[PDB]
Amino acid sequence: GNVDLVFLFDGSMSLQPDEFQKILDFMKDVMKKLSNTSYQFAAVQFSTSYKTEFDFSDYVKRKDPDALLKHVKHMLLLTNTFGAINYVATEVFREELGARPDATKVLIIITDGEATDSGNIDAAKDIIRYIIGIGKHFQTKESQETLHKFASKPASEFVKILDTFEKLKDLFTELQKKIYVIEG
Ligand SMILES: CCOc1ccccc1Sc1ccc(-c2ccnc(N3CCN(C(C)=O)CC3)c2)cc1[N+](=O)[O-]
Repeated sequence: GNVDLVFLFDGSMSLQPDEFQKILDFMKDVMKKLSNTSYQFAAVQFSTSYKTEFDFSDYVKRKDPDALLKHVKHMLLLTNTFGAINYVATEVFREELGARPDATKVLIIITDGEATDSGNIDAAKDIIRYIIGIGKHFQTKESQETLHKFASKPASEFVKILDTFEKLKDLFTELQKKIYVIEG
């Protein structure tokens, strides 16, 4: 069937210009590889607040990944992960914004630090959630574990820990090995 995938990327002040850019290039490569398929995308940047850089309707009309993420401004603030997810589940996955009712909802969270807010993400339970933690802020095992509550289970499947942003390329190569033409 169809798949509606949302990219929820970290825009905190911790992120260096080049690192932020590498997070955007990664998203584009994923989109480019899965173009002309039954996939539709939307990207949301989060820091203290949130902003939908482009929604499903925008993707359908434009398609070009580079153009959809050309006017992104690095927020350089905090990391309110909880509120961001909630925002995605109640303000992004909507028919008014090109979301398809039949589509399988997917969310790919990309962050470089522990959340600075608290709460719960119950509003997104019905969403398949992946999370990538990057950088030295996830040096200890305890810091990495804090991301488990945002991703689906098991953690070994929905939680990826990258020690450097350069490893995003390794992730993209590992991700492609899972691409298949399946009809039945
Ligand atoms: C290759 C393993 O990579 C990771 C491991 C843990 C956390 C994040 C990542 S990156 C990661 C992992 C998976 C996906 C991805 C892309 C398209 N579809 C799916 N599924 C959702 C719908 N499912 C259905 C149809 O039931 C099948 C799988 C997933 C994208 C990323 N990413 O872009 O970033």
